[PDB]
Amino acid sequence: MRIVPFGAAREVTGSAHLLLAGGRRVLLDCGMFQGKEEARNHAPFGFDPKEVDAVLLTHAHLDHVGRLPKLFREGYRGPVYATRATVLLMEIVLEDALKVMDEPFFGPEDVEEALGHLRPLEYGEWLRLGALSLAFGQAGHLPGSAFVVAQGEGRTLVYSGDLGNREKDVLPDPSLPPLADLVLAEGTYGDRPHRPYRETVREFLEILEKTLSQGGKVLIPTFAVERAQEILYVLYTHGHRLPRAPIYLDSPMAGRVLSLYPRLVRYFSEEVQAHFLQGKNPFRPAGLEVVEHTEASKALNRAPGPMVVLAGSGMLAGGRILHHLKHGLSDPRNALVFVGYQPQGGLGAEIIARPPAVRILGEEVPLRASVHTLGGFSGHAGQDELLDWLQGEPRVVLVHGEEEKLLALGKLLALRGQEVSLARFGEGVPV
RNA sequence: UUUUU
Ligand SMILES: [Zn+2]
Ligand SMILES: [Zn+2]
Repeated sequence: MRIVPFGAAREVTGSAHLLLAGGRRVLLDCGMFQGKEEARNHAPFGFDPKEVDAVLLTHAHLDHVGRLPKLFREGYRGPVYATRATVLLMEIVLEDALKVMDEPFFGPEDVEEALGHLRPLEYGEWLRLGALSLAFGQAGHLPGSAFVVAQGEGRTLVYSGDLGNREKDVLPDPSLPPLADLVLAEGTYGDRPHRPYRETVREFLEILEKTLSQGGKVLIPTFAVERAQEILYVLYTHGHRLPRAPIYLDSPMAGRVLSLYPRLVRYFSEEVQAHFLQGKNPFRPAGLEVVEHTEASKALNRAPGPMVVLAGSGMLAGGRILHHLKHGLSDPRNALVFVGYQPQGGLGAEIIARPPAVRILGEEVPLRASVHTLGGFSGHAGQDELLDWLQGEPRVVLVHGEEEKLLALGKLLALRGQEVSLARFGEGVPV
């Protein structure tokens, strides 16, 4: 049995790993590259898509399913297994990819063709290919997210996919993986733990209470797939102690995802399922408004607070959020709250450096608004959680992380008496 | 830590 990394090697985007065992070739994920590597989505896979027997997708995020349609575009016609939630979410993520894609590398037909081969596979259901046995494990990173357990030829492999931050409340706790001969694991936060969640929430509530009281605007850059909805959940469960204010989910995509959530009730934590059982959607706080078009979106830039605005891009790389920052950063009564990681080198990092004035949309703008960074909202297991999940595993191969981050985790794993390496692109690893 | 008017 062997596993060949074909993305997310010494980097975070591009997840796709070819499992060679049981007499078959199974591709684990097939995400796109994002950021500076984006052009690479136009380059070849490094393997023959027509020679793939099946595909399993851990979760709906673009860096795990973005290249799936290129796979079909290039001949693949086999099944693609994923949980119903991933299937449902993927549809939304793929349609959006088409629209907002600079230089596309697949077309609408490649997408309908890809979605056409999706077959449901839920946690605790074994898939059988030749002498290979595959199952999904609970990852707690997104609704329907999972890690993969592959057993064949007398050996056991586990592919973590992306693990969640078990401290948060929306998703259920990640399951522990089975004891394996090899674990291909992510290490996004290999260098450090996250600030405790409960502590992050209180600080979050304090910032909102303070800002909305003085009639200011609370600007929140958010990702449309789970982050935004998680914020609303907090607003619903604790907003009772906040001054009255409209909450604008200024993201059509986050809107579509929100609408889908009630259909995915069983994929959330017991806490969230219990709310739904009482007929109460915990993702819809009082004052929730979903902004569909540009006109109303821009109108918010000139309308006074108090208000809470949720918008993308979550990493400030374009989107309505920029327009809100352009017109709201100059007012000291407002507040910019980051609830997700900002890649060093980008606009977020600059803002956080607190310079006298940052440049947005081709223009310098004074930075008077207060700024906060709540990494505690992260959707990835922090180093400490990564260490707990990996506990007792003889061998670990690290992917999905910046080289330094992966090294930091590796150092600790090696010191713990566990064999570890940083996966290399195309370099098969025996299981 | 991944699309977005
Ligand atoms: Zn993810
Ligand atoms: Zn990922």
